[PDB]
Amino acid sequence: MISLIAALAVDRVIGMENAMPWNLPADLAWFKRNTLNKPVIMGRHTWESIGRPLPGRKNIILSSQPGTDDRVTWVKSVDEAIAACGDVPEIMVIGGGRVYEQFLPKAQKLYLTHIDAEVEGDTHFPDYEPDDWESVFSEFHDADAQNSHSYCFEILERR
Ligand SMILES: NC(=O)c1ccc[n+]([C@@H]2O[C@H](COP(=O)([O-])OP(=O)(O)OC[C@H]3O[C@@H](n4cnc5c(N)ncnc54)[C@H](OP(=O)(O)O)[C@@H]3O)[C@@H](O)[C@H]2O)c1
Ligand SMILES: Nc1nc(=O)c2nc(CNc3ccc(C(=O)N[C@@H](CCC(=O)O)C(=O)O)cc3)cnc2[nH]1
Ligand SMILES: [Mn+2]
Ligand SMILES: [Mn+2]
Ligand SMILES: [Mn+2]
Ligand SMILES: [Mn+2]
Ligand SMILES: [Mn+2]
Repeated sequence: MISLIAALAVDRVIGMENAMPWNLPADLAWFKRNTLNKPVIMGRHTWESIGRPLPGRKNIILSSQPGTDDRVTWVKSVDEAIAACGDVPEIMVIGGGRVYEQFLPKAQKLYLTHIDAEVEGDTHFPDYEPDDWESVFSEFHDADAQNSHSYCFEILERR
């Protein structure tokens, strides 16, 4: 199956000038927990934003142009990205905006972090149809000394 994982600020903002302005260690821990030992698919802009391979995961990069780093796998289409994952139980799509839009129709599961932060962004998570999805898990956290915003971890499964 195909899953998307993302962290959304107010109004579905996910990025700004190819960066994520906030700093929520608890959410990066959740990201690692839910992606470790799975293949991760990302667009080239997100690969540049991260800046290095994510350890313990097969890193698959979508780009129309030839790859520039053999520590990761480069593919030229959505179907090639899926095939390069091989036979695994769960494929994790980790963005960004343009990649989320292409894989959302194929996804069975969404791992969403809702961050109570106002951010002026240039990239958004796609505007999906709420009736298509059932919330099967939600866990709210107040801000603390390490995490400056409150946040909610939610998992949604396609009905
Ligand atoms: N908060 C979050 O959860 C989260 C997660 C991920 C990213 N982000 C943020 O999202 C932003 C980046 O998102 P973005 O929409 O600008 O870019 P993106 O989706 O990361 O990358 C888009 C690039 O991927 C390649 N691509 C996408 N689909 C393709 C296809 N079907 N075939 C071939 N190549 C394909 C193209 O590369 P080429 O131009 O080389 O062809 C395209 O320019 C950054 O701000 C990042 O920080 C946020
Ligand atoms: N929920 C969620 N939060 C995010 O921050 C996020 N970020 C991306 C894309 N950007 C990034 C940027 C950095 C790292 C990163 O450094 N991850 C480490 C953190 C480990 C830790 O802090 O415990 C990793 O090994 O995964 C991952 C993705 C995609 N989906 C997301 N999904
Ligand atoms: Mn507004
Ligand atoms: Mn296709
Ligand atoms: Mn197969
Ligand atoms: Mn806040
Ligand atoms: Mn749309």
